[PDB]
Amino acid sequence: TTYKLILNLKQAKEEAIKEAVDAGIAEKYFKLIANAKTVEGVWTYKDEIKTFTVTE
Repeated sequence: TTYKLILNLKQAKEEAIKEAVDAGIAEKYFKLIANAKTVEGVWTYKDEIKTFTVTE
């Protein structure tokens, strides 16, 4: 399914999307860019709409 990511650090917010039934696959990408763009924070994911979010 079309997943949605939102990375938070302070002000600017980054986005990411991944279409796949294997939720674990999206987090891999979400963490792929979250690690490439972001650094580290509180990782969370919603099942109601398949959306990953991080807060620093």
